[PDB]
Amino acid sequence: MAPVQKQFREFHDRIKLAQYDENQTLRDERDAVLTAVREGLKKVFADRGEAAPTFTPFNQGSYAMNTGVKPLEGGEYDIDVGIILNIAKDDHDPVEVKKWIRDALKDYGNGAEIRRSCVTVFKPGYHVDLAVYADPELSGGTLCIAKGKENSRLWQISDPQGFQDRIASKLSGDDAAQFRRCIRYLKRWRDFRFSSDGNAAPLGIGLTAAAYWWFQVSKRTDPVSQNVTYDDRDALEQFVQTMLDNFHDTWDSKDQRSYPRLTVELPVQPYNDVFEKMTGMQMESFKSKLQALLNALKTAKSRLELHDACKALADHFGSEFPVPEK
Ligand SMILES: O=c1ccn([C@@H]2O[C@H](COP(=O)(O)OP(=O)(O)OP(=O)(O)O)[C@@H](O)[C@H]2O)c(=O)[nH]1
Ligand SMILES: O=c1ccn([C@@H]2O[C@H](COP(=O)(O)OP(=O)(O)OP(=O)(O)O)[C@@H](O)[C@H]2O)c(=O)[nH]1
Repeated sequence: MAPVQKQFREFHDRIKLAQYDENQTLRDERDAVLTAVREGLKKVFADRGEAAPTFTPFNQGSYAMNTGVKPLEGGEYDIDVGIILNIAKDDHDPVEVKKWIRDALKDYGNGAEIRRSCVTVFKPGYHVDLAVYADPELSGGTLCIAKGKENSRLWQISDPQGFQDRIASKLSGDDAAQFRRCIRYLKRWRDFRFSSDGNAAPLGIGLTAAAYWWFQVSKRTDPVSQNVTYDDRDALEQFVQTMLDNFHDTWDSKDQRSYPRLTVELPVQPYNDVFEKMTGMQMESFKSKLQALLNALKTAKSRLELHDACKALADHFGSEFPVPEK
């Protein structure tokens, strides 16, 4: 077993959050927001003179892909759900349709809010982000998400279940488990070292897509027993170095200088750069902290003392990274 593998697996155990199918609590919080939309829509459509539209819900995001992490103390769960309304996208404005859902949830928890890509409702210790889609069968065979706010706004081609399939299918078995561990590690790093400025933080979706493009398994197969051991430290070092290698200096005509930018395309529609909202200064800070993480992964490998190796990693992963006593 590689040095520090035991402590990576212990760290993983402490940061992992059980996915929808293994987590009764998340399923119940999800279903309650779903019920409140159904109840809420009757009331919105009472002023319309016809039944509220039917919708089909589906799991989205980290809790659907088994890449979920516990928030830091006083952080929030992010429950992602898709609802496909039984409507023709050409019959309705996307902000109009998001309004139905916001107004539906006006009286649920602390409030409801139309965002660029979802309706978000707030409750004690978590939010539910509802992605709102039109019916493909009524919309010319495309699944489209309702994009835009009052301050803008279209039906954008979307493929959340294709993205979910891509993450599930890249690898299998214990290879796929390492891939998922390494996404979770970077999400905890994100939470620990980008707490000062939430806005500057790389999105979980961006770390996940980066892993889809660039993650490689690190394992060894004993030449005697063929017993297999994983090396998460090494897989992370190769992955972080590959991400660093894909930053490009990008000219900014306003500032008259370049900023390093990492472009990470979603591998399904709409194939957008998931990091496009990050500013050049945020990208420079992202790159510098990634390089500092890479340097710690390399220092960990060479330390005489397991204590010193684990301390070097704890400095980037936070208080759940085990540090054995010297
Ligand atoms: O830029 C984006 C963001 C989100 N999405 C779609 O919405 C889903 C929810 O996007 P989230 O931003 O909630 O990401 P996540 O759940 O995968 O990551 P963490 O919260 O664990 O940090 C994503 O998993 C993807 O399907 C996009 O297609 N593009
Ligand atoms: O394709 C997408 C994009 C986003 N989403 C879902 O929408 C959530 C919010 O994504 P938004 O795109 O609505 O955030 P925003 O730009 O409004 O952010 P601020 O104005 O507050 O800075 C994401 O976390 C994800 O759950 C999807 O489900 N699919």
